[PDB]
Amino acid sequence: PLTVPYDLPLPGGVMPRMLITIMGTVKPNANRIVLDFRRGNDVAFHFNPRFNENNRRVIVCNTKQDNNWGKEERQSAFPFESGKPFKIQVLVEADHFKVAVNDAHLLQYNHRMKNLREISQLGISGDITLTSANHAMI
Ligand SMILES: OC[C@H]1O[C@@H](S[C@@H]2O[C@H](CO)[C@H](O)[C@H](n3cc(-c4cccc(F)c4)nn3)[C@H]2O)[C@H](O)[C@@H](n2cc(-c3cccc(F)c3)nn2)[C@H]1O
Ligand SMILES: [Cl-]
Repeated sequence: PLTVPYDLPLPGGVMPRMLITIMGTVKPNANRIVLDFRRGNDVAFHFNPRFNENNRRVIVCNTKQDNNWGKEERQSAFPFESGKPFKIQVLVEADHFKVAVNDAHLLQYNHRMKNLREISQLGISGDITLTSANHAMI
């Protein structure tokens, strides 16, 4: 029963073997979900499921620097469903972020902003109810 948008502190930034876990329910008639791994006002990793982009479901990933978006990465595999519970797991590794949804691998996003110690906040927003958010070293 967390309030969305929710800011999860990542003190000391991210590092290899850090695992972030987000639990919630997609609202009925959802349009999008956003997880923003922020470096101050910049976004090192934007993970953005879209439920109705031109009548299709897609995952868009990108990086924002100085208010401008970089080149998009796109994935047709879409494990979310309107009205249903979900579990997002983000594993940080030396070269990328690895994302799994409902315990199944979804995608990898290579680090563009390499100073991992400065990625100190995760913003969770969009058309969801949020149950829990945590991070641990595994
Ligand atoms: O890159 C990632 C960004 O994407 C843009 S949408 C982007 O806009 C571009 C404008 O030039 C293009 O239109 C681009 N595009 C679409 C197509 C295309 C081509 C063919 C068919 C078809 F279908 C589609 N080609 N190119 C769009 O993806 C979102 O607004 C933005 N964002 C989202 C949020 C945000 C939202 C909610 C909460 C929150 F916290 C943040 N805050 N910023 C972020 O997610
Ligand atoms: Cl969109």
